[PDB]
Amino acid sequence: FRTFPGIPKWRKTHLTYRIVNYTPDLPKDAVDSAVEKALKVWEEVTPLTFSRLYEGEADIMISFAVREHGDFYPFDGPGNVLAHAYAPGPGINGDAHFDDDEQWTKDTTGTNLFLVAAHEIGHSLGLFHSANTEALMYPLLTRFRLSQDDINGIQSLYGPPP
Ligand SMILES: [Ca+2]
Ligand SMILES: [Ca+2]
Ligand SMILES: [Ca+2]
Ligand SMILES: [Zn+2]
Ligand SMILES: [Zn+2]
Repeated sequence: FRTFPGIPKWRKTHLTYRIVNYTPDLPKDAVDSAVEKALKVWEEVTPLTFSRLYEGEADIMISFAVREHGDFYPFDGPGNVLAHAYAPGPGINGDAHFDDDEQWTKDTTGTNLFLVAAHEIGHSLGLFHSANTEALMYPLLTRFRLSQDDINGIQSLYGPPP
């Protein structure tokens, strides 16, 4: 596993998230479900806990965007970059943006929202890319399981569950 330079990590255990907008590709409940599941992946193996906001600034602001979207890193159309997320910290830090030029799906027929959200939330929590090909944090459904490498890395930052 890898962390970010200077090892930025959240200094508190309870983090908020907010789903700022919704893709046309999926029912809203499928977006909410995929996000909740993605957060749970990491909650299960650390002392981190999460709660959702519907107004104000949550630590992890989640949104869908296309091309230029209010930051220095425009998305690139279909394929290639699927989403991006910022390392822990204030403001834009922690936030996760999903390219709506992808076709987000609940299954594997398009780009699976849950898998990509789980990987991006890893970044939001302070893990950079792993060298292990089976890790969620490697740049790349019934068989999904967080790898030990991912657990080792997230626990290196936040410890194991109490
Ligand atoms: Ca933030
Ligand atoms: Ca793209
Ligand atoms: Ca789309
Ligand atoms: Zn962005
Ligand atoms: Zn990544």
